[PDB]
Amino acid sequence: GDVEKGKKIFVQKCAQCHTVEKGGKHKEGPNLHGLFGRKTGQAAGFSYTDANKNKGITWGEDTLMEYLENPKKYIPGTKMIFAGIKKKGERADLIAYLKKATNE
Ligand code: HEC
Repeated sequence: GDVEKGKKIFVQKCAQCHTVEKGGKHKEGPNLHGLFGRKTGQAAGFSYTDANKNKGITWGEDTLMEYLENPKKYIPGTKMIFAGIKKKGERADLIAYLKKATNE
C-alpha cells in the first residue's frame, strides 16, 4: 500500500483517538505502537473492554483488513466507535502506513 495516503487516512479517521509513536499517549483509544504481531488487547496501561481483550487474534495485514472494514462486527461490544472503511485500497494504504509508523 501507499504509506503517504495511509497517513492522510489515519489523520482523517483515527488520529483523534490513537497515537502511533513509541511512548505516545493513550487517548480515547490506546497507543498503537507495536501492534503488528501482537494479540488483541495488549497495549500496556489501557483499559480495554473484555470484548477486545478476549478476541484473541494476532494483529497483522489479514486481521486488520477484516477488522477495519467493520470493527464492531469483528469485535462485538468494542468501545471503539468507528463505522469502518468500506474500500479495500483505502484499508491497504492505511495498513501500510500503520506497519511503518507503529514500528519506528
Ligand atoms: C475513537 C472515537 C476511535 C476512533 C475514531 C478509532 N478508534 Fe481504534 N480504538 C478505540 C478504542 C476506544 C479502542 C479500544 C476498544 C475496546 O473495546 O477496548 C480501540 C481499539 C483499536 C484497535 C485494537 C487495539 C488492540 O487490540 O490493542 C485497533 C487496531 C484500532 N483501534 C485501530 C484504529 C484505526 C486504524 C482507526 C481509524 C481507522 C481507529 N482505530 C479509529 C477508539 C477509536
